[PDB]
Amino acid sequence: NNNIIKFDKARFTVLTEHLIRIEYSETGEFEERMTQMVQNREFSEVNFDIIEKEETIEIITSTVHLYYNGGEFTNASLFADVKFNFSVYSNRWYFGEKSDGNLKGTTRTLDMIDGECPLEDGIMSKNGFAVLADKGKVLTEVGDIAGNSVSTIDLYLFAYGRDYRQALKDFYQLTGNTPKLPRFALGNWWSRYYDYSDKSYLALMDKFTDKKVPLSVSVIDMDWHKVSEVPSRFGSGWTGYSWNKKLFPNPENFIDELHQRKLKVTLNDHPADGIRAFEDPYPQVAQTLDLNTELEEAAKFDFDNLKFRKAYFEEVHGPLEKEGVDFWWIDWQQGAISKSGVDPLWLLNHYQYQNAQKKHKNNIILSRYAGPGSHRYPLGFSGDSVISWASLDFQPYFTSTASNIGYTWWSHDIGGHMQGYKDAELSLRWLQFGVFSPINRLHSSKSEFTSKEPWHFDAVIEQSMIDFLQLRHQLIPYLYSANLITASEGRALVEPLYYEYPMEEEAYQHRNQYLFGEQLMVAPITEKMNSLLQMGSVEVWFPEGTWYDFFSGQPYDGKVSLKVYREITEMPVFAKAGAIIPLDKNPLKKEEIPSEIIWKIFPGADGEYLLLEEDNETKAEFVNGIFTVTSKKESSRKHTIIYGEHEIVSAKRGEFSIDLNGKEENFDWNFSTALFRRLDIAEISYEQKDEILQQLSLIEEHEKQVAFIKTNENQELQNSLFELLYSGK
Amino acid sequence: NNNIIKFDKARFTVLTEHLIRIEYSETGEFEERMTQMVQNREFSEVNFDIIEKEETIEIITSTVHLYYNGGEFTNASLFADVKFNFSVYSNRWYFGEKSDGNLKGTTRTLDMIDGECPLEDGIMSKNGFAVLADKGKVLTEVGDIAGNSVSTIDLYLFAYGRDYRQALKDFYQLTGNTPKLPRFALGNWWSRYYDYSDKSYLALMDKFTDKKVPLSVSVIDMDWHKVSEVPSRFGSGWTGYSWNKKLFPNPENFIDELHQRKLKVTLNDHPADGIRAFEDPYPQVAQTLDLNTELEEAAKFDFDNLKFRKAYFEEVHGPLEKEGVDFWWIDWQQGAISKSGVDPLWLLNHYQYQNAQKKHKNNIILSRYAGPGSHRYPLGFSGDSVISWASLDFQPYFTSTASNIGYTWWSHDIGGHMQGYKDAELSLRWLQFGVFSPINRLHSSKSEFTSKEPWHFDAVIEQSMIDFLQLRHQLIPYLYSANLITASEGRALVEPLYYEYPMEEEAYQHRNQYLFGEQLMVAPITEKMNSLLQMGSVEVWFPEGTWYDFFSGQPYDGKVSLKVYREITEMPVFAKAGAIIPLDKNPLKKEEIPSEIIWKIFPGADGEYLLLEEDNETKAEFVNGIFTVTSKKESSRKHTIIYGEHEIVSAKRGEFSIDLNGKEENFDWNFSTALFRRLDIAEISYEQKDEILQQLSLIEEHEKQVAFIKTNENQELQNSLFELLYSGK
Ligand SMILES: OC[C@H]1O[C@H](O)[C@H](O)[C@@H](O)[C@@H]1O
Ligand SMILES: OC[C@H]1O[C@H](O)[C@H](O)[C@@H](O)[C@@H]1O
Repeated sequence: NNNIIKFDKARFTVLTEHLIRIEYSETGEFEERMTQMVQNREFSEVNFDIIEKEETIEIITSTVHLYYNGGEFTNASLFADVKFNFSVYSNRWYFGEKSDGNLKGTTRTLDMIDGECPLEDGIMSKNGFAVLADKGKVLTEVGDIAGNSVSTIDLYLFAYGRDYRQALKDFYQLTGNTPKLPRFALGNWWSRYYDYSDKSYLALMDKFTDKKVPLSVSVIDMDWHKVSEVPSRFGSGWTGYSWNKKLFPNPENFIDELHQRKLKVTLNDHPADGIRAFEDPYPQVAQTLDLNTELEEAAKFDFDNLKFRKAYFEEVHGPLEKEGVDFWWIDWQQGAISKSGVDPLWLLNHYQYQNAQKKHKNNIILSRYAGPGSHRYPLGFSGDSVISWASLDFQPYFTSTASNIGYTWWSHDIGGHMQGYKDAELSLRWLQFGVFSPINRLHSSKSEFTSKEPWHFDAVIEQSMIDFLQLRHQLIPYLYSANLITASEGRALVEPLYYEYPMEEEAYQHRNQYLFGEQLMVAPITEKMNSLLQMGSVEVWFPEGTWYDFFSGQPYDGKVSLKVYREITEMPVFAKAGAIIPLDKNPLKKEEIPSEIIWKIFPGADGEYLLLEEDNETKAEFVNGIFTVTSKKESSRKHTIIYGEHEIVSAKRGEFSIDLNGKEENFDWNFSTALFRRLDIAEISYEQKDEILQQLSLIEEHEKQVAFIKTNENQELQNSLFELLYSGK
Repeated sequence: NNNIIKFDKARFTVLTEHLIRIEYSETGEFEERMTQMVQNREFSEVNFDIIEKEETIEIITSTVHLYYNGGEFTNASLFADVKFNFSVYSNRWYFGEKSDGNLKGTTRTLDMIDGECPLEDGIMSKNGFAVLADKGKVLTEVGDIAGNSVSTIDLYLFAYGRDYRQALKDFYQLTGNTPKLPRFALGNWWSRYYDYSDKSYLALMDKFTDKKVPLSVSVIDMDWHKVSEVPSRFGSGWTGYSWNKKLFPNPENFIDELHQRKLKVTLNDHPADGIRAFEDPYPQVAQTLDLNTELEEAAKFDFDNLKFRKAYFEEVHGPLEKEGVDFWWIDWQQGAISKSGVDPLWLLNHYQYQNAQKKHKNNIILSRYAGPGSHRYPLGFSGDSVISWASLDFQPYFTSTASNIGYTWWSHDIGGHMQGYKDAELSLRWLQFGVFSPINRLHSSKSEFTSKEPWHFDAVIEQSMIDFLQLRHQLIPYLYSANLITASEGRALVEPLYYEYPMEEEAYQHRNQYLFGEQLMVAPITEKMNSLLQMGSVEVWFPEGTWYDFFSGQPYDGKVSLKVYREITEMPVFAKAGAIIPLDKNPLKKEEIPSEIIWKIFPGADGEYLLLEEDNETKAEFVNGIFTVTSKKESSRKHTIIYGEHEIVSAKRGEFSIDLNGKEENFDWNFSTALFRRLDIAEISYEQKDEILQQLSLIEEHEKQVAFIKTNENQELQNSLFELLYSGK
């Protein structure tokens, strides 16, 4: 109320020093109701100043001057100067105009996208301000669409400068926090647009077990329902709510079998053709909606209609949930048209997410992005990406940049959805990224040739995919703790580099590089390997400090930008001196919570990690070479400790503390072994290999080893040898 | 009043046989006030005819039929047929529609343009008509913005056919003539976006003197004011009105020192962030504008506001003008937004140009183009061109085409502003064009690497730049006389070829070729030299008549299109038989008016030149080999005469006449010397050089010399040798 100012037909609410709501009302009434985007305008009071005259008003905070000259909002009447110097003359917002500096957000979908597509703006800007227009409908108390806002213009001016994390936290306070995911969502999902039988699906699930690949989720795509069995007078088989009985003669029994294998089960739902007269639930729906059954009147999709939504959840989904379906894959691609003006995809995500909470605690959906605030309905489903290096090269940037509009749970089809071209190396690189993405869901097109099964590929590719898929389940504790941090504290699992390093120009120059939780920095390789090196590469920016390759221990002295090379089976993931990462020791075990945690410690500095769980909190501290583990509640959990290289403690129960000062701090990784391996795999001349090995062995001074490699005629081989010299310096 | 016709809600004013004002008024009131564009609708009466019926009206002049069918102006209701056959079916104007043939005009700026950008239409068309919409606000008697015209549509139909010069003269009568420039504007300007001190700036000015480079103007860019010293709470240091005291501890003394060196002084003004609380004039401005100083209320830029404009001119510029600032570089790039709907750049140019007349007679500004009529506020400042061959290749066309909307004083950054790439040959070619452009202002970016100082470059490039910079000061008499002709007679200094040769197709095919005053035709080279020839080239159209290279005397028989080759140190500039060009003999002397004029005469025909000056008129006549000089008033001025090659008279005082009939008419230039030089510099085989020299020396018949060069395997060498044979024919 002191944070509220009316002037002419406008209303201004100073929510934080850095966040102002700006409204216009012809009627003099302004909007207090929630909207599709905004769930909460309750914020603690803040200091600001006002200069009010007859004709004009200026609102002044620590970061912004907002001016209003009266009348209708125009670029001339409503504008703001930030109190920052990030630019020479892009420090002014004008109503209705775009400025430079927006770091972007996300978009609905990657359907049919081969590589890059345009993104919407987010709330983050290098120049320190962004405007988020609220164009949505108002809600009722219980979250039904109520109609048009009486605030016919309703904007949020963000003026956080480059405090991106606080901008995002306050956005979550305005639009509501992301809910907690359930632990099962963070495991591997299996999916394929393939007409499995109950028998061939269970045989595939048992082959995953036999192949030592853990799964959390069993997706059944659209061939679960009638497709070619649909008479053409009704249109296509794309939408379906009736089991194909040939393939699934006893659905509940099939779902019981997946449940006995400790899998959660989801079905594809294409809702757009509604419930037509051939469907199994049609007689019930027709009775509830008073349809003309002798004229075979369809229950057309209509999520604006309360009776339709009830029949959809109770009489269409209800019978399938009773057969054991755990959650819904909402797969909408049929446009944004409704008589209400609300995007049907928005109505589906909002209502289905709420309905999912009835059957299961912290339940999810799987659906496309439905605009600002739709993070309240995880998980994101990016859809029909084209299978290409260009698509993979876009995806890490896409994923990290989405955190800028608070949409932090994108599930991409890992390996790409459709079209494009076969390349087992592309499939393996894509799975490496997926394992270090918010969700790891293997999925593919209707092709006989696009299965993401590891054993589709040669023995090298298969073993590497199996190792990465196991690593995903090892990461579930770290992922689930970051998930609770997203839900409780408004911090993204995947952050662009500029969230941690806002003032470092290099944090804006590595689009595909990101922080993954608080302990790991990932630089996926998204380019086909150089056949002369038998290695792929990516330019990595190393922030100030000592960094270790998470897998090898190879060290890097920051701050530096350095091209790094990896075999197709290895991924650039880095941890700082002092990093502590927990890993499940038993990733193949079907355990609700890990019976055994490996604490992986990176030497050379202090650190700590807080492991949040369903029913506990465990703190791991590393302070002057003393490692301590405590928990809120006690348990039988057995702790394993790995300090750099060496397993120090194995399966020790309860709370404890152990001194690692005089333990071996150094990893195995050495310049000589790594040099030999890189030269050995290279498809270069044996004379060159022999000369490089002899000269780098005989030349003692680091500066002369570098001078030697600088004479090499292969420019990319120079860069690979320079990486090793830089790490071995 | 007889030249005025009302019909339905329309008003038509026949201003010339070739110019009709077309107005629409809902209210039946039509607009008599001046607008931002139009200063004068007083024109002498002309004959025309009217066919008026109940429903329709036709106005008939010597060149156009204008029809109006009544009602609202639409493409169907308002249209015109020209009485010309320049096209088969583009001879009709339709209201609101574009036709072919417009020869274009100019645009606001070359900021961030690498090469070509789109231009606005001008008033010139190959098909003989153009419409100039007046969309501006009305003015008061004294030239303040009065608001919206009551003529809610106000157009000028030009139907001059290809009498382009008369179209432009009548446009100047409608919109007001260009003012006279002061003589100092036509000299060399020094500018660099560089943080000079008072000491390093004067040392640079004294280095120009020592290097024999004359300057008229000393520009001080934005580092004159506080930049990094501005607290970030106020935004950037881009706008500033406070001297940086480290660099300029005594500003008035520094400006007195430039004034003692006979330089005019301008400062960069970035007006867009107005006068903020840290500035030195802020306490005065705050008092005048009743600002809240304890809340550090900014005097935001507002040129719609009379009190703001007064405080800006009196309390912000005023104290700097008293320190000695001669005129203002208005450097606006922050958009076209104002509550009035008037472009802030327009308000700045109109008001600053008027305010500049208080301190100095015929004073100037330096600012971007602000639309039709803004020629009333010279000089044009094109801004942040990209440093490239593509940008230089665009600039002569840009400059000549601007005359088509009467904007004849463009000042380009000579050598290009920013980004792009280093090439000393590009810098030298750019300076050659600049010397033959309306204004010769050297300027460059904030780079340590972009200085336009001649001694930045090697000895060859340096000497050539020094020779061109001296030539600019030799040209000041010719430039200042053309300036008075622009102001008094509405003729551009720089004309496209089609102004003189409207019916010659070739005058439309040499975009970069132009007339420079009445005596010189310029074809700048704007392409990197061919390294095999060690020469650059340009295709020149030579109109009917005998033409001489202005520098060498090399002759050309028109009419012909011919590729001409020059070393990087030489520029294609041509004069007709009979041409008389005055040159200052003492370009390095700091003389208000030249004490000594060289009259350079090209033989083979009669001619004359009228030298207009501040306080005199001198006529030079060349009639059957008799050269006479007379003046309105007498003086001590000493005249030197150069007839072709030879200095005939040296430093002869007062009026006189001398017979040159039996003086040597022929220049030195000869085929043999020129051939030897071209072969000698070429990076071709010595066997080829030897064979070409021997064959062209031994073959006597011109047609067989041409047949010989036609067999040469080097196509561009053929063209170079053909130029020499054509000149030596
Ligand atoms: O259900 C069949 C297919 O439908 C749509 O194209 C989905 O976006 C895709 O994920 C799915 O495999
Ligand atoms: O004042 C610094 C710079 O500002 C703008 O970019 C001007 O257009 C340029 O001419 C100047 O050097």
